[PDB]
Amino acid sequence: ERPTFYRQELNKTIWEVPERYQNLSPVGSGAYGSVCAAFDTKTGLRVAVKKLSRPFQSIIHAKRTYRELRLLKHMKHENVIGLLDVFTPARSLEEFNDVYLVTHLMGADLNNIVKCQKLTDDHVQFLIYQILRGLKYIHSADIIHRDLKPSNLAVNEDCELKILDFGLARHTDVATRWYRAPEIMLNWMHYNQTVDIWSVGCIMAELLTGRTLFPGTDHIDQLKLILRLVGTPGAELLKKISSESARNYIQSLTQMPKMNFANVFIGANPLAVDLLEKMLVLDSDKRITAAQALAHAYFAQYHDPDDEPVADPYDQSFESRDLLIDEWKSLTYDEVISFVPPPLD
Ligand SMILES: Nc1ccccc1Nc1ccc(C(=O)c2ccccc2)cc1
Ligand SMILES: CCCCCCCCO[C@@H]1O[C@H](CO)[C@@H](O)[C@H](O)[C@H]1O
Ligand SMILES: CCCCCCCCO[C@@H]1O[C@H](CO)[C@@H](O)[C@H](O)[C@H]1O
Repeated sequence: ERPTFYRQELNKTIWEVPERYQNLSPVGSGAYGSVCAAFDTKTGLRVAVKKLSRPFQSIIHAKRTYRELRLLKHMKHENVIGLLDVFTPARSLEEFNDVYLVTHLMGADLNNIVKCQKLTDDHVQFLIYQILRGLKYIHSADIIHRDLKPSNLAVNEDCELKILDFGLARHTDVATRWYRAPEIMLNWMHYNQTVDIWSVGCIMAELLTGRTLFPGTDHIDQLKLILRLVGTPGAELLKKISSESARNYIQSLTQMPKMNFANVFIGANPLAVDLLEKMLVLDSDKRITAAQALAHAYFAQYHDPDDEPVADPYDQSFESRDLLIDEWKSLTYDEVISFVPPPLD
């Protein structure tokens, strides 16, 4: 049953993977692990293999490992990262120290294919459609991404797109704040799912114009540039702000009106402009949802209400728990062992 493993060293780190994975080649890394391209001899497809970095170093790393594995085991949608395989070279819990995750290799992300460049209107429709199709699914399981940015959006040669949990922050050969909802930067501590729609708006704008929509130098500059486009908060939004200091500061600003978006995005498909107007609203309760956005006329050539599925319910109850490092490790180990690969279809 247990496959036979082999060892090699890659960028000062040891990789121990089953023989089925061949021609490991680094493609990059992030805060939580390093990623290699490989050939999967079982399917004949190319895969991405992520080795998590120091998965059980602290209580927080351990819980973060468990969270990532539990999440990735639940995602089963064409526009969301899915797990082909999860393995460890350990034969038992006592020696369990390394965790590797496997997904379909995409080969690029939207940090790249922007090229700092204009994409055509039809390419924008298709890419933003797939993003929203993925988010409808994610949001239906009451998961909010919260950190959407071009690097989270993996794209293959067919322009097929998947949302990653974490992309490559470094590529073996773009500020995150640029894509953040204003409520995130104000530390609201309670979020709507439409925090992610804000980010989509930012990405859609950039693809249509070739320019970063709000290239702030910091969170304060970021908000300054946002208010410039969308205007200062209205009385209706103001009613909903409990924070006295946030309210007092906002009300003390030289008040500004919402710009005419048609003027800002001159030349763009008016349907795209209309959709941008419905994503980029300060008040998160008035932003369009992923489900509503799919049914916007902009996506008429793609929208299929019978092929935009929702997710099985997802149990996030472990988030409220405070466990020992060996308990998170053991729970993660149980998840490695219970893993059922998808069919080769
Ligand atoms: N997050 C995670 C979880 C489990 C396994 C892997 C990952 N992470 C990635 C998945 C796919 C890719 C790419 O296909 C890619 C993107 C940009 C450039 C080259 C290739 C990159 C990272
Ligand atoms: C599979 C697609 C859904 C992915 C949902 C989780 C995306 C990552 O979630 C991010 O994790 C970070 C580190 O833990 C946190 O600091 C961020 O607040 C959070 O947005
Ligand atoms: C310059 C600062 C203005 C930013 C105002 C952001 C308002 C975001 O919108 C708020 O989102 C909350 C969820 O986080 C909801 O609870 C509120 O009902 C909603 O109005």
